[PDB]
Amino acid sequence: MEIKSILIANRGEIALRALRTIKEMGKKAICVYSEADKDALYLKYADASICIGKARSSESYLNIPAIIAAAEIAEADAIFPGYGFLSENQNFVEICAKHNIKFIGPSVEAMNLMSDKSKAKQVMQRAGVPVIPGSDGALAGAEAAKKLAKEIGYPVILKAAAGGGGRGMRVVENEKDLEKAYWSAESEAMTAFGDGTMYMEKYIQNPRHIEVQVIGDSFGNVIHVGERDCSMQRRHQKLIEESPAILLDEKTRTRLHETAIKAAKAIGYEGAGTFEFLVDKNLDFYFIEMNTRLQVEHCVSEMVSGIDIIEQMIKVAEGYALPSQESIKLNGHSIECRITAEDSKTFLPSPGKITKYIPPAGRNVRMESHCYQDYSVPAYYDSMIGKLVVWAEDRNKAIAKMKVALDELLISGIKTTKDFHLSMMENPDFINNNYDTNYLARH
Amino acid sequence: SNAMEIKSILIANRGEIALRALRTIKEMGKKAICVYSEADKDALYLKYADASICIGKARSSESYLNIPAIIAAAEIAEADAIFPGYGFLSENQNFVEICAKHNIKFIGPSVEAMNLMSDKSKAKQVMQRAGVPVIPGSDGALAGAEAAKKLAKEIGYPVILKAAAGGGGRGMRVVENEKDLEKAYWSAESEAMTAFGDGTMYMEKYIQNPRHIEVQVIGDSFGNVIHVGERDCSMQRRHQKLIEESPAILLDEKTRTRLHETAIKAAKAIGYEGAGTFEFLVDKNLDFYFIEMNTRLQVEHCVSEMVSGIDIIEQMIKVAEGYALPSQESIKLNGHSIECRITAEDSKTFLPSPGKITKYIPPAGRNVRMESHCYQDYSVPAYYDSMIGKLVVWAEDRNKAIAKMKVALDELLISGIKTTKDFHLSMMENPDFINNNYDTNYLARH
Ligand SMILES: Nc1ncnc2c1ncn2[C@@H]1O[C@H](COP(=O)(O)OP(=O)(O)NP(=O)(O)O)[C@@H](O)[C@H]1O
Ligand SMILES: Nc1ncnc2c1ncn2[C@@H]1O[C@H](COP(=O)(O)OP(=O)(O)NP(=O)(O)O)[C@@H](O)[C@H]1O
Ligand SMILES: C[As](C)(=O)[O-]
Ligand SMILES: C[As](C)(=O)[O-]
Ligand SMILES: [Ca+2]
Ligand SMILES: [Ca+2]
Ligand SMILES: [Ca+2]
Ligand SMILES: [Ca+2]
Repeated sequence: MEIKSILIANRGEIALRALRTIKEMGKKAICVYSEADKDALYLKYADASICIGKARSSESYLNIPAIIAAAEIAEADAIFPGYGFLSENQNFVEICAKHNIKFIGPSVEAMNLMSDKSKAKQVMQRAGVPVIPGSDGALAGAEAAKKLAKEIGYPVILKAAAGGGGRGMRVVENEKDLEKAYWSAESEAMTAFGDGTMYMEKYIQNPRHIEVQVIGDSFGNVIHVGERDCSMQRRHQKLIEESPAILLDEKTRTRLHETAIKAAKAIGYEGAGTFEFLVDKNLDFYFIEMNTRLQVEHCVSEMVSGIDIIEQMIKVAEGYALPSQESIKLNGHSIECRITAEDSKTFLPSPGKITKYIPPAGRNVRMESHCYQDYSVPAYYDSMIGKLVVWAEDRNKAIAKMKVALDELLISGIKTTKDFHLSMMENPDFINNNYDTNYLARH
Repeated sequence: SNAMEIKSILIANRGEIALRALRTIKEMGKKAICVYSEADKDALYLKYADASICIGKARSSESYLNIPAIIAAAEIAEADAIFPGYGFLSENQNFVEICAKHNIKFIGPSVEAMNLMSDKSKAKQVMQRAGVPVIPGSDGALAGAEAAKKLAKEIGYPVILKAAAGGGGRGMRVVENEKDLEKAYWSAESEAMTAFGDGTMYMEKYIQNPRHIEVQVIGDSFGNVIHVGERDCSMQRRHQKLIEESPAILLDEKTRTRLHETAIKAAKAIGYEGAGTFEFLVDKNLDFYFIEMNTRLQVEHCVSEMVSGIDIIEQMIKVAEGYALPSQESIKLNGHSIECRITAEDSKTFLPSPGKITKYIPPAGRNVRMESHCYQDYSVPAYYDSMIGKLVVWAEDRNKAIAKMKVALDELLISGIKTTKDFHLSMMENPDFINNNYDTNYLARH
């Protein structure tokens, strides 16, 4: 069921990333833009570009009728959602199907199983996947939370079932703080996502965050493309990602891959997706959630595996079979550094016009960016400049390679996190892999 | 070996190769020292260097060819080794000996091995004694115009006259008939005198519609020699390379295996240390013949890097420090790689287009390498070297690499000067290229 033309329902670096793969496969790449993004670089490269609305950028790109009408006028027979925006919108996936447009991504059934994080955990217990101890499904309210927290033991973390981007979570150390924390997370979740359902889990001290990339196809096969360590986090936001996660010994790594493949087959998962785990000092691992879409840091997995994940997403959507797991060879080490237009100490946005742009290059350096000299970055809305990705034979060489690349990135007119990443590459804790999700919080 | 450890390297070169060398040197943790003439003060790699020495007056590319200035730069910067790149001093035997005199490691082969292969007519003789096939021709240099006449009849027309000290494609004349021979001999002999100070000519049979295939080798100080596969560089304009690729799909595995073993045998026969390239021509029956060896890194090395996973310059440096190369068995050749040379010349006429680059946006993406030192606002002196950069892609097979080249080329946006981008885009769409029906003369009959 060949796809001939694909509309990219997204913007920024992922639009350009997708465009490149789409055009290499000989398919047509259709782009959309709000009036704010009319200077976007990939608009120059696309087979057609459709203006989909007002520069309330967040808005227009979420305007389902506009995206649909663009697919139809442009005669796209498929939509690639990327990440953010409409990629996890169940209503969009259904609507696409009603217009006989192929959503590249999983079925609504699977997306629905994992969309509420407390239920997702129950679905995983049924599949025999380890989860953090906590509430069994959602909390009835602040008084069920008090009861539960005493049984589990403090500290605990309250989490929004409908939560994302680290919003709607509160770590609670003593019972005397609980009620306040509950209602603070409830309010934030209510306003942010329209759903204030909370669940509770044990708060793991200094966990490593480790995720497994899978892709599933229409025949029930599911492969893994290795695991990524995303522990270097500021305020629960990922700054630096790596594959493989060297913390893991071979045996644990195999357990984790197998666990993730099993979870995917259990829910009928098709397309690209990621299972996130927390790993404690025991090297015990716990499922915390599944992302039902491609993620920002997928490039790290591409450089160790030699797979084009977006190409596989497209082939799976066309009815093709994935390659055998035995053909996937993971090699060497890959690091990604997110370059954003923020001050490297405060992480406060730094919008403005780029007056000089000289991106790094070289063997096994991949700068994923839609930016260029004279481009204006609207940092309030997407401070992302680009992802700097390197690959080497081992971790030390990847770190040395990343530092040379970062040094070669020349950007004027705005501040960037470049200096944050450079000082991280030189930080003995980073070099020695002695850190965790709260490392930045205590430095 | 630990006493032979290199801490600091001076790059006696300019342009894209200075930048390419700089990156590898700094990733290894050694100091990269750059040099520049006054016309190159705006060069991008001078901002990335640990130190930069101005070595003289621009106009004369002489400053890069000024040995005292280069040695003085190395000594003021406390460089313990010099990386020569290609062109310039990379094949200057006197500069090599001078380096050893000042206790500076020259990253490249010994003066002996370089001397053995430097006269192209004598090199063929060395290859024959090593049991390497060569093209029938003169046995050493021709005595002169009359010896050429007699010999061309023996070996049969057409023949090609070649300057023993030749390079760049200068000092060569194809001769199809005896009537043209004498005039051709003198035209080439005098060009060769002007260009090289040596007029020595040799002769070989002119292969019709040849494919140009070369093998990349690296040798170490232990006598180990590895290959990094072979490259097809057949798409030439006036004997100049424009597009290179690896592997050469023209070949079957048995011929590929024989060509690899021949290159390995040749390098051992001459005790070759460092990166080097063996050049062959391949005729209609898939027989191959040595035409020359390049005792240095070449421009198109990146193609072999992408199919093999080897940083060739990194290996060069390890070799200079006394390390052993990896085993042949550990070298895995995979997929397919293509390189397009982007130059500041009109895509139709190939006439230089000097000027300021007012817009520069390079391609990128998975398995795409733009090797370039240019940037927006840079001025390209195309009269002096018109290289903007090399665009190199890799993919799982040839057709996929060609489709990737087209997308990468489409995304290369340059303004203010003309480039060969359109030449390359039209080659990627040319059915003869896709079908692998071309040769060194294809562009000439089109
Ligand atoms: N039970 C836990 N114990 C310790 N740390 C946790 C726990 N749960 C979450 N965290 C931390 O909070 C981060 C994010 O949690 P997560 O469940 O992924 O929420 P989120 O808001 O969906 N994340 P995201 O939308 O992808 O940015 C994790 O990466 C951990 O660093
Ligand atoms: N015997 C031959 N028969 C047919 N073509 C030949 C022959 N010898 C050389 N050529 C052609 O001329 C090109 C260059 O020959 P070469 O001997 O490498 O001279 P050159 O000036 O040293 N090369 P270079 O300096 O590296 O650009 C070859 O690639 C062939 O296209
Ligand atoms: C993005 As959600 C917490 O509704 O799966
Ligand atoms: C001196 As020579 C013909 O080997 O470049
Ligand atoms: Ca999430
Ligand atoms: Ca998460
Ligand atoms: Ca030559
Ligand atoms: Ca040659």
